[PDB]
Amino acid sequence: RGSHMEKLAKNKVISIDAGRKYFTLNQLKRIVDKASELGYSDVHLLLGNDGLRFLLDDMTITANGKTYASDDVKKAIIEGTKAYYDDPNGTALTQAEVTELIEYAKSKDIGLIPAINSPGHMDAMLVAMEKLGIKNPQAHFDKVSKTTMDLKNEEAMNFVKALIGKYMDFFAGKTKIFNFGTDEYANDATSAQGWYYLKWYQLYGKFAEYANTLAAMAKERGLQPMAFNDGFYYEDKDDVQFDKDVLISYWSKGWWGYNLASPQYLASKGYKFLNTNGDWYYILGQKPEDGGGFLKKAIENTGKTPFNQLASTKYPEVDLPTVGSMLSIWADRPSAEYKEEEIFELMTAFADHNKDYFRANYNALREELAKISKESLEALDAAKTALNYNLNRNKQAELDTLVANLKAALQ
Ligand SMILES: CC(=O)N[C@H]1/C(=N/OC(=O)Nc2ccccc2)O[C@H](CO)[C@@H](O)[C@@H]1O
Repeated sequence: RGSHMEKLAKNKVISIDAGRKYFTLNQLKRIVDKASELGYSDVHLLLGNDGLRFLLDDMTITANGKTYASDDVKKAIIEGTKAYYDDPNGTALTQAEVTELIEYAKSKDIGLIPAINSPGHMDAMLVAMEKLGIKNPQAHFDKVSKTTMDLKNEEAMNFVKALIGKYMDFFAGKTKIFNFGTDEYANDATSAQGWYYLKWYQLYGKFAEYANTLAAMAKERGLQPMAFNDGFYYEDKDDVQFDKDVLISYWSKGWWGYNLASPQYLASKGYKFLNTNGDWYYILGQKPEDGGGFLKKAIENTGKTPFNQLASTKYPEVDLPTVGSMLSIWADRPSAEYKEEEIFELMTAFADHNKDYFRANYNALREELAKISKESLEALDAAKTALNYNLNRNKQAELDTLVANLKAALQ
């Protein structure tokens, strides 16, 4: 049970699935603002998750000894993403929009953590590849996957690695972490038994090297690699080795015949966790009747599930090292309406149940600071000096008073 300092140093992350579904820059700014207000440290933004919803200004890709022109890559990606879900609200964020988003979050002490999913959840990239002349990028098992790249297809792999590298190059120097996903390999084509299928066809070693290369690409570009736990040391076996520097976003140990590594086992291999507990999931539009991650359950679970409790473990009987925790908003059915206040209420309850971990609200202090002769310059200083930047969410009134004193002095 940490000191105030340890508690505040942990990441508090709100995750938004803008891979499946379009979110405007304004919508994401409002999320950033609300995250800042409630005391979160980061917004985790999925840009590639099924749909690919982010184009750089220059999308020229070099791979397979060949060159794929920027205009063609954009067109193919737009077609890929539209084939997955032609969202009426928009298709993809631009490079200027994400740059502005990052610079807005930074002004509020909020990090951005981008996620570009592969080799699963990459519907949009698969079709984009077909459009660029890359035949059969899809995994084939019980049927031809719509979500997952064939690991035997070197043409497709090289392209995707080049694509992901250009994304990484953009986020280099702008964000600390890059999440490359790897959750649910070929779920759609194996009845959600993808890992078993990879092991069956002796392609799991091939998955690992793919995962290890993305990890290496991230580190080389000065980005801390992150990935979902699913495909790491599946079934607690270690004949296939994984990069030990990946931050594991741990969400679940899986279900009958989806026998993921335990958090105990990954901690024994040296891993650090971002606690992305499935208990906190909310899928837009999910009703109580539907079961699963509906709003009332997620809200209840921010109460029942301790901040540090990794899925499948009881806290504190099992106490594993985490850098923080992440509450996740998903868009499984992307035509469900995004209701801002649902997300806000859920964000609020997670903060309200963990006040020791969340910062106080510094938006009014910032607003006041940017408003700035005699012994009245002496006063403005003594108020400036009395500012405390270390206050948690339990101490908002204390902060309000310090801000009130500084307002007084500036008048
Ligand atoms: C890492 C993660 O949360 N992956 C998927 C996800 N996986 O949740 C599962 O429980 N998936 C699952 C179901 C059956 C067998 C194996 C995995 O949940 C979110 C909400 O449904 C989806 O948006 C995600 O894409």
